[PDB]
Amino acid sequence: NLEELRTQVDQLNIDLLELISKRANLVQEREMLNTILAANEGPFEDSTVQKLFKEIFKAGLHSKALLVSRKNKKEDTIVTVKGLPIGNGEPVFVFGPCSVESYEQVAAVAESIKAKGLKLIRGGAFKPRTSPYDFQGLGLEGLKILKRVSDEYGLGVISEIVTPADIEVALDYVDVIQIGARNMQNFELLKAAGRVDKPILLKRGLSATIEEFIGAAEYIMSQGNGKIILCERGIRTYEKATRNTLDISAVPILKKETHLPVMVDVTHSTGRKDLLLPCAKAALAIEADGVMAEVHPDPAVALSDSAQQMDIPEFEEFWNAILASNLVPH
Amino acid sequence: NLEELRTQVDQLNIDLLELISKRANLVQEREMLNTILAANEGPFEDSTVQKLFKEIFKAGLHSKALLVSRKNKKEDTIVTVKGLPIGNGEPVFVFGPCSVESYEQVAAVAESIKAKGLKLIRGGAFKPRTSPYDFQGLGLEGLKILKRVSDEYGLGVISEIVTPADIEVALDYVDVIQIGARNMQNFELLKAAGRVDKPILLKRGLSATIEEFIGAAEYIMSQGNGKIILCERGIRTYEKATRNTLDISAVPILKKETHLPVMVDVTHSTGRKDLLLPCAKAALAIEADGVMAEVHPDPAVALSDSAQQMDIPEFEEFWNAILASNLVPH
Amino acid sequence: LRTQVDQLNIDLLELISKRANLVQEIGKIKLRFDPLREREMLNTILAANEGPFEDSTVQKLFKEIFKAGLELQEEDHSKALLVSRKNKKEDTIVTVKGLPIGNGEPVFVFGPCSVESYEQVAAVAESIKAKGLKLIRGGAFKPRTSPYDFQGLGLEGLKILKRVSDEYGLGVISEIVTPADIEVALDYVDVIQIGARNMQNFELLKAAGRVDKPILLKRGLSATIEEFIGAAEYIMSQGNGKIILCERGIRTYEKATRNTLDISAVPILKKETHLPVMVDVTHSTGRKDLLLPCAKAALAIEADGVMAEVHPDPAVALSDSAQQMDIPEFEEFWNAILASNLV
Amino acid sequence: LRTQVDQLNIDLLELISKRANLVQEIGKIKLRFDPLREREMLNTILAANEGPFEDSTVQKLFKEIFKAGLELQEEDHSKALLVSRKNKKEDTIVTVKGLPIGNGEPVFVFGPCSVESYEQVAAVAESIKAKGLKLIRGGAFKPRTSPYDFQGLGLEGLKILKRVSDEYGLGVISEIVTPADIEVALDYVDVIQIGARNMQNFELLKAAGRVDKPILLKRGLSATIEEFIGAAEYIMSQGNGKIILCERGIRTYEKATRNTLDISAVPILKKETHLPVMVDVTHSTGRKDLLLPCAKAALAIEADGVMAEVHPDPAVALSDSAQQMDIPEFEEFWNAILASNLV
Ligand SMILES: [Cl-]
Ligand SMILES: [Cl-]
Ligand SMILES: [Cl-]
Ligand SMILES: [Cl-]
Ligand SMILES: [Mn+2]
Ligand SMILES: [Mn+2]
Ligand SMILES: [Mn+2]
Ligand SMILES: [Mn+2]
Repeated sequence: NLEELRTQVDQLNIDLLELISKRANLVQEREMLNTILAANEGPFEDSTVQKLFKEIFKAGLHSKALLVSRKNKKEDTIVTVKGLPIGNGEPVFVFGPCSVESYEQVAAVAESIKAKGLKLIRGGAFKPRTSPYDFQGLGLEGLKILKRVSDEYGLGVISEIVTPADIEVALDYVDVIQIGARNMQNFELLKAAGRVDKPILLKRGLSATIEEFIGAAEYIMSQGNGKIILCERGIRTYEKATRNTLDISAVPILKKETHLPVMVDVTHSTGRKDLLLPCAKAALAIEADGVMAEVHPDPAVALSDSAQQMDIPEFEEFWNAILASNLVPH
Repeated sequence: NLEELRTQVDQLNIDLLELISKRANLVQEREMLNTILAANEGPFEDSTVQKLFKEIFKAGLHSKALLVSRKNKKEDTIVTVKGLPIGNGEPVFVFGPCSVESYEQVAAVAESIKAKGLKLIRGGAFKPRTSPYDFQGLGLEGLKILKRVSDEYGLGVISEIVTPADIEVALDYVDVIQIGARNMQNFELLKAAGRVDKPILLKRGLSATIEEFIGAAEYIMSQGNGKIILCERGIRTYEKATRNTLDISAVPILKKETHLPVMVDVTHSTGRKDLLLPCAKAALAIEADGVMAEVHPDPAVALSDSAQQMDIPEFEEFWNAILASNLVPH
Repeated sequence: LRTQVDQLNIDLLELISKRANLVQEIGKIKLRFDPLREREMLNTILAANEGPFEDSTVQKLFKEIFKAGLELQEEDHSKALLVSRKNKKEDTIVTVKGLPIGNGEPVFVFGPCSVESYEQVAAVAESIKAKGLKLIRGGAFKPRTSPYDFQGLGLEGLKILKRVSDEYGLGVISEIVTPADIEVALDYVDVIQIGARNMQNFELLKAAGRVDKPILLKRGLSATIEEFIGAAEYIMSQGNGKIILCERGIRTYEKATRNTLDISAVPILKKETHLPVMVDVTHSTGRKDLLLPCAKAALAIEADGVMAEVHPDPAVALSDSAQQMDIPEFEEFWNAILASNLV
Repeated sequence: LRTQVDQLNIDLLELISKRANLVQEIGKIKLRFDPLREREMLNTILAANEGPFEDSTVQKLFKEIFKAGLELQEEDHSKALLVSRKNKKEDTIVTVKGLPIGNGEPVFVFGPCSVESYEQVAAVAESIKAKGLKLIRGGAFKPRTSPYDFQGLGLEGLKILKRVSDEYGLGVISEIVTPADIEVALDYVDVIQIGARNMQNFELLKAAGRVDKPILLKRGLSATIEEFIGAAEYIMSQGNGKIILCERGIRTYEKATRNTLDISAVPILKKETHLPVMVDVTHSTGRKDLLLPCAKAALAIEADGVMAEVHPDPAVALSDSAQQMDIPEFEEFWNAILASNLV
């Protein structure tokens, strides 16, 4: 009577549905587990019985959603910079040197960005370096150079700010404040950025989890500033063929969990000039809101990322390949 | 006389170019370093002087190229399976269940693959599991099921082989032998796969470097079998939002270093059904030679990857989105 | 209401238990997995669903109920692994040529990375025997990143090892790389080593599980503790419980070392399993200057043993040239171990 | 030909050295970086190139020659970091309230994860003083993943710490999270802690480098040894050499622990630098059952100290509830440390 045994199992399956549903209604903390385990006469072990009931209690399950989550705001956040609506559906491109070395250097790149009809430029005035003996950046002087270039060539400036006291100072010179990977968990810097009315480009930490990245964005938004652009720039792994491992999957995860725009930095992730174009194409196809890459008039003598930055002729070929890819409406 | 000091530096720069070039010609092992360091009267430290000369000797610099490298064979390797030239420029798609559970299960998926005009199907007869108490696969019986399906629906079969003794046996049932991530460094298995005339789909190890992946492919090709398809399937990292981190940059690196086709497995990398489509689009745009994803008629009851496999209606929507993306000529 | 909810909880336990018993009876009256029967039960359950839960929630609860029943099967030890202290609380002692491993007194395994010749292995064996040690390691089959690097002498390497061991009274630990070589190895080795790269070569694990020979299982390059334990369970589920676990570093971003020695794995494994745990200080660090400190940490954290490489002339070694200690270095290392009072 | 090639090598050294001296004179006769002058020198060099090397190879050689010259600058210590044994061979001893740290006798730092009240910190201080210990840790500023988790009492937390320490005669170690708080902290702490998440907050490091106060620098979540040393150099290059390095585990794929304790970092750091090195066994493992074994490994590998968390009632702690030892657990832990003969 194997069919009769199965019949009874089926009947018990229905009985459990009834008991669970009847109970679920009425129930609408570890006191129950103690009593349940006291009545356990087998065949399961207490740990298993406990695990089953916890799952049943969990089933029984507001406005405690993070400000950066789609659960809080379903509509996409659009951050407009120098007329460009970052996050609207049309990708933006941010090119420029790794470090601001001189007015002439930055102007040369700006001229090449302007000629392509582009509107944004990046440049580091403050450079976080592994060693204190490497070029630390020009500081405030570099921001003044960027402002001059912005005024002359009509480009919106994105530049990294490294300490809370410099946030206020930066407001007069930049269009977007960048918080670098090494400072993604510099919480006081995040809070300072959250207290000003200026867009923030928040880079993912060297080894930050998605949850930590989201938390960091929340530090900023909880202070009042919701103009946050998230930037994937690779994560630290064992792989030596690349400087970092571009985590392309972060884009759709962030686009689904948050309402913030998401960019991809293809230079700092791969650390390889031969991977910029392929990685940019992947970023565009996966629907990133923008791509960032470094360009320098004479990379061989650059004070940072000498091998990773495209020179002007290389930037031209890269751009021409982007236009020919049909991945962009430009 | 600062200009005169610079003039002399410039003159010495030219003198060094002459000495280095004259020497380079004549020189066409650590004996030299000993003599050089003995004559060091400052200002540099021996370690620095040593480092400079090593770089100079290195400059002074065949057919020792790996069989899998473009240095050996510049032309792309094309692997034809059931009429499809994998590696020719047009991407291929490989769908199918994680495990072969029954003929009916596999046939249902095969019917859905055939209806879309596709020609390949994957299915695991041998399943490497973390625990010995999880479903290990049907074994040879599963291969016979796949062969039946291949004959009936006209699809080329890709299936994993887990031990050297099964390679010969597999030849009668599969069109492509798959070597799984956990066996990428099962060297005797690799050698066995290299001794047969059958395409091999080699998956990147859980934490394998690009160099190791290439080395593994070389184990196979050195035995005589050059019909190797490389497959990126994510690497192990600290990130918990995904099962693995899809290393999309591996595709262009492998396409540049080797002449072997390169596929991307979007299911085992992300481990998330909501990331399959976005990741597939990135793979196509970065010019992967193909994409692999899992489909099962009833994923909730699957004996492996229950949450990661698309059901038949979900497969239809995925495919329709791929067709609408304009990333494929299909 | 609480009073009534407590009654419903007891009724659920009785019904879950009764159902579980009935399903176990079906197992006897008869693959262990049956997806068709599971879908059949779900269809009936979901068709009878009248809320408050959605069909998706109901399905998840029941799948958990069904999943739980699998552990009742006598052949399934998922809830109390054979290698776990839940199965056997007492420490497993693995005896090799009279030497107990896992009894509380640490053992030391020294020897060359690769077997290169009789003379080479014999010189190391002599230095081991002089210290009163009883084990020797040596690779006859060498897993290499590139197929053009030295792969080992193979069977001839095992023969050299046996000859040297038989003369110097030492127990041999050597790596076997494929299932077919397990039977042959039985006549040449005292402990079969399964390398890091083969930790998830499941057919090899099963084959090692079918013989009565001590096995030294090395942790995979990036294996989790759970996976390492699972691999050991593949061996033991076949019948062979003579398993020694070996921590040998894990792959990380750090470039100062070859791998990152995960010292914490020792106490985790000694609490969770009853199997002895050793530490390989050569393959973890890949640095001669870290051998002694890491060996002391291993001993202090209560490892059951330490493994390290020694070669008469590391300069000419066909593997790990810079990592292996020469004979004088081995003497200094050992004297420090003796003076540490950790043994 | 070898005879003539050996002559050319000596001529190169003399010319490289003469050139280097001349370029250093230019530095005195005068930013340290000058990309325009570098391009100007390269243009002249490349224009004169007549083979055999291509312009790209020539450029690389010269860039290396120019790069080398940077280390001659008196302010550049890239070739012999101030924190390295190449700079100073002797061990740096950091004294805190009479207690030398780094002299050969290990120190122990216990205390709660977060400062919650006077009573809470005082109870822990009492248990520390009873053991004859002289240091206490406590977080007033708590770096948290989420802004909605307890951020610490701030200044009031530092005040509580000072009050308790002044009464129980203990030296205070507490985390400072932003450059502006460094000056204020001087009146409340004995050792300024820079947390893992701030290891590359360079402006904070520079500010800690400008004061005369011991600094406890924690290794970044995924920092390489090179980066950790570089961070310490940011501090010391400003003038403050009273730096204690703290290994606290690194981020890996392993889920059995919070982080992977990188025990090998201790001997690497003690060889490479002259700075004392401590190990935080609570934040590395994140597990109460691994505290004692990891502490023993740290002591055996010659760490200069060990840090661990103690809280009077971990159940109500606003951070690391499951990781902190209660008072009875602290007693058992300490008795084992004493019995180990490692101290
Ligand atoms: Cl840097
Ligand atoms: Cl699995
Ligand atoms: Cl190797
Ligand atoms: Cl936290
Ligand atoms: Mn850069
Ligand atoms: Mn699967
Ligand atoms: Mn070795
Ligand atoms: Mn804590």
